[PDB]
Amino acid sequence: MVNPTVFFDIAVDGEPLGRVSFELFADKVPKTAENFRALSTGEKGFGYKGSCFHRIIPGFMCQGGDFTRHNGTGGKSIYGEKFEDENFILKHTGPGILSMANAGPNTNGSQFFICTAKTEWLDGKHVVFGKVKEGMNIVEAMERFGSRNGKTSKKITIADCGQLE
Ligand SMILES: NC(=O)C1CCCCC1
Repeated sequence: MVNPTVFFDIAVDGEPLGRVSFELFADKVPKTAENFRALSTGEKGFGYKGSCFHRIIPGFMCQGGDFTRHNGTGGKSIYGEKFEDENFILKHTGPGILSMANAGPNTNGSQFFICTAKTEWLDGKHVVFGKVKEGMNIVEAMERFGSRNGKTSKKITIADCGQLE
């Protein structure tokens, strides 16, 4: 029926900041949207709750989802360690776009990023699968703890997450 909505409750050094919610585009990328949905509810017995945004670059993006190595080298999908690029129907049009991190063709896992600018050079290379719905102000707040090389000045965590609606 209706595209799912998920939330993240963000904290900064363990202090609550606020909530970001996302629309996931199951109508266009059902397999990639499902992966992110189920990681967010934790229903397969693993997922995003307690993980961090390990790399944040102001004027670029906030990246997270590495719940096995905590640093951009780990993570796994609900389909296996890696899965294929589903399609590239949606493009990186500006701030708020949710897209899959990868290390080569057909290597999607659990890592994702939230754009904070237009990143058109990733079109056709990273699968876009959602967008921030509410709390873009919380994303901009998070983004101020990043740096040019992406190291964060305070620890940015998903204190809680799950499905709304
Ligand atoms: N190689 C990657 O997955 C990165 C692409 C640029 C945005 C952060 C994820």
